[PDB]
Amino acid sequence: VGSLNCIVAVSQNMGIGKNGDLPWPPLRNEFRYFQRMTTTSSVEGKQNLVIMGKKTWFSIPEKNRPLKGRINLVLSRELKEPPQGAHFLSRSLDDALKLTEQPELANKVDMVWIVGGSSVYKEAMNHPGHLKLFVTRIMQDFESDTFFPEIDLEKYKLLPEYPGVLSDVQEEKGIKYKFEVYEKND
Ligand SMILES: NC(=O)C1=CN([C@@H]2O[C@H](COP(=O)(O)OP(=O)(O)OC[C@H]3O[C@@H](n4cnc5c(N)ncnc54)[C@H](OP(=O)(O)O)[C@@H]3O)[C@@H](O)[C@H]2O)C=CC1
Ligand SMILES: COc1ccccc1/C(=C/c1coc2nc(N)nc(N)c12)C1CC1
Repeated sequence: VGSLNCIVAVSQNMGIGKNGDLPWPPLRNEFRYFQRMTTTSSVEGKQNLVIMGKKTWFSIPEKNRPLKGRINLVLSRELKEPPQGAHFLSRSLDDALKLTEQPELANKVDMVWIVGGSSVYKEAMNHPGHLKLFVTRIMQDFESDTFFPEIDLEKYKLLPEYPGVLSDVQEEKGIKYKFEVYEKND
């Protein structure tokens, strides 16, 4: 298996969701960037794996489930099998990463992408080893009820450039945002 990564878009007040949707209006090209980053695999004959919590899975409209061209794994202790449209179910992040090493996936998975929500990001961000965060800073406050965990900059280094990531300020629907990549290795 290849690298472990988290990807998120977050407002200035650290918001990532409100009432199971976006705190902000849809940002079409920001979403395109999410699709591109999570779908594109460096390794021939492999797909990337996305790992998400149960609330995040059900926040994807029923017609957009699963995220196409990626292997979709949901984290839940309540569910007894993968939800309709999902491919895998694990009871913990540790278990999901272990699964990625089993016969069924060990040869099929390139990058792994944690795509929410707050508790899955927090566990991933605190997991020892090499990990990158791809963070879109939406540069306005938006009312939220779910928040991105603290990024400890003693460990996470903001990279000065990254291939395939635009470095200038973006704007859609009057909302400015910018892309960042952070890397730790501990
Ligand atoms: N980039 C962005 O702005 C993103 C925004 N979002 C937003 O965030 C919100 C949803 O996120 P959030 O509320 O945090 O919820 P989660 O997706 O993380 O879902 C929480 C549920 O998933 C399960 N879960 C989470 N972590 C684990 C774990 N380690 N092991 C097993 N099960 C786990 C639990 O389910 P159970 O009870 O079944 O055990 C828990 O109740 C929405 O607003 C959505 O729009 C989501 C992703 C990205
Ligand atoms: C309601 O949100 C969606 C609806 C349909 C399909 C995918 C999504 C998702 C989006 C983003 C997750 O991390 C993200 N990170 C970035 N920078 N942007 C995003 N847009 C997501 C998350 C998985 C539920």
